[PDB]
Amino acid sequence: GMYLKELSMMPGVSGDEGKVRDFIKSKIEGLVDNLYTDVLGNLIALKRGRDSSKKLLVSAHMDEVGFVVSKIEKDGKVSFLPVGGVDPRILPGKVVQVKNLKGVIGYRPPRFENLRIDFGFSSADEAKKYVSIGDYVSFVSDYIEKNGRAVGKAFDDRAGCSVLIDVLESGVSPAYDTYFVFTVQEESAVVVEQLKPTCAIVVETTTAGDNPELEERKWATHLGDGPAITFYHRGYVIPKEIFQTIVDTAKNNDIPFQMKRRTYGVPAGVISTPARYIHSPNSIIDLNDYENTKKLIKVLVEEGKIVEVVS
Repeated sequence: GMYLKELSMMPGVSGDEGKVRDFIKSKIEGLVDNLYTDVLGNLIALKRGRDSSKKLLVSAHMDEVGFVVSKIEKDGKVSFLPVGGVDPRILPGKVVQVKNLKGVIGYRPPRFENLRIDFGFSSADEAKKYVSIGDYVSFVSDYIEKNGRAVGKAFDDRAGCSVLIDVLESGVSPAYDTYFVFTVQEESAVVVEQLKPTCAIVVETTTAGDNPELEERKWATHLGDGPAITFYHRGYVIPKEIFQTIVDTAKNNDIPFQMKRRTYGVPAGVISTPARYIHSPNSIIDLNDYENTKKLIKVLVEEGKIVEVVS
């Protein structure tokens, strides 16, 4: 079926994506022709196509924002440093976890040095039996799904990963050798140099409502309006040919889509599932949008027009 619930809830902070990688592997092993972990930790799955003369690369990121244990205090509390972009102002009272041990961020009895995680210890010695400097701390969150909307954490980009797994579970017959890549944060010139793709499709999640006080509820990427097709990304060379192929594929397959509105070295396209923040770490996705994203990726893969337009 779908594993968004497990993907979302599972811990996999940048630099510590092992459990997420192991999970994805267990779900796609018998669905792909080849599957391996490259030297940086990226999971590379191959689905050979009718034509092996060209390669399509489709990718999603496994990592999420989090923290790292920087110090264990003599009273059992732990200090931490951010891993990714985190506003310390909203952290007090947040539940987090370190190696399956739940804790809560609070002030020490707008900085990280002023925050402490309380797991319930009284001494540094007690804390050490469960915790250590360098361990990864992730947010704790539930995943609830009702009336077509789902709420949980790390939808950016665990929804993208889930989309790829679902395309594979649905049984896909690619036009060209297609690599499904699940990436990690490294310490991409590598993945492209090793696979030499003709072109790439990056599957992301784009989240609106970042700033509640100055949020844009009308001129933004919206829940329910379909996957967003990026026109300009600055990080990826998105030629007109690719942009238009994606749009035409959508229109000819009756797949709703919207333009991307935000407040590798090879030709690429970017497709995003819309998300909206509710109470960070959590955000919301619309399941119809998710399904349309999956539909669009599957058609792009089976037709191969996206590969043919740049070669």
